[PDB]
Amino acid sequence: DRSVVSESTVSWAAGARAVLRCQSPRMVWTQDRLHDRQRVVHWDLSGSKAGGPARRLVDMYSTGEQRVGEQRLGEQRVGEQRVYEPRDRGRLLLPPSAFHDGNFSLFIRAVEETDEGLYTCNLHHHYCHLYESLAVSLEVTDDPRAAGAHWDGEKEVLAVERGAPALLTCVNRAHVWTDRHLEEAQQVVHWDRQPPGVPHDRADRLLDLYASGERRAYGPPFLRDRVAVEADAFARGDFSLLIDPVEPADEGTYSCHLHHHYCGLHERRVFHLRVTE
Ligand SMILES: [Cl-]
Ligand SMILES: [Cl-]
Ligand SMILES: [Cl-]
Repeated sequence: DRSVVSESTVSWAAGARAVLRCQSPRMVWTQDRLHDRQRVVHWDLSGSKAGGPARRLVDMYSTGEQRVGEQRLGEQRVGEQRVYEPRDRGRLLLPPSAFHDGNFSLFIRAVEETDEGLYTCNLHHHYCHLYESLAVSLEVTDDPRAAGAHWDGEKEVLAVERGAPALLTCVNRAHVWTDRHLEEAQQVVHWDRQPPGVPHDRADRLLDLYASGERRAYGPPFLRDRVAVEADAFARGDFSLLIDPVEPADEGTYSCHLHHHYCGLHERRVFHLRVTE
């Protein structure tokens, strides 16, 4: 199984070949022909009366390639919802242009006995490989005095009168899910370091790595000749720092910043490096 070490204290002897592991499968470069720039939302129901199969109720895509016959007019993100049972057409509705502002709330025009169960609002990003989901509980009651809604500490719990409409809230306004976005820049990795006992925001740049293969090194020649990252880092998502040879002056805090702003990816691997001998 895969694990993520986000911060660690490591000791290397002076003169050794130190390796500071920085890796991520989401920082792997792929060709444009494989990019599936598509966001999908779908509501699923794990019914309590059925108690077995969890069926999909309705989904909505963000992007598509408009055609007229065999002529490909182009691709532009628009949007359209699709119910999976022809009977729910007109009964289950999502907000129009849901991906414009991140409002994916499910509207049920008139709840039925078979609508009872645990709902899930699921977001899929095929380009950024993101999966987000929230749960909503729905109970159908015949007593209107019991109809209402409350937050039980983790999810919305609905109690709807039979035949009455319901709204299952699902809102995610993060830029990766909405149509708004800054122009996508290539993936970039930043290595920096600071002496022991110094806050992170006062670190000195050590090395920049861009997905196109371009790199930028900092520091005096004595430091640059001992610090490197193996070639084709973005081909395998490995940006591990190589310090060879490691010196007692290299003792300090090292940071590996992984950036893919278009996908909301901003992670940091921290290394408190100690040098013995
Ligand atoms: Cl076609
Ligand atoms: Cl019913
Ligand atoms: Cl590279």
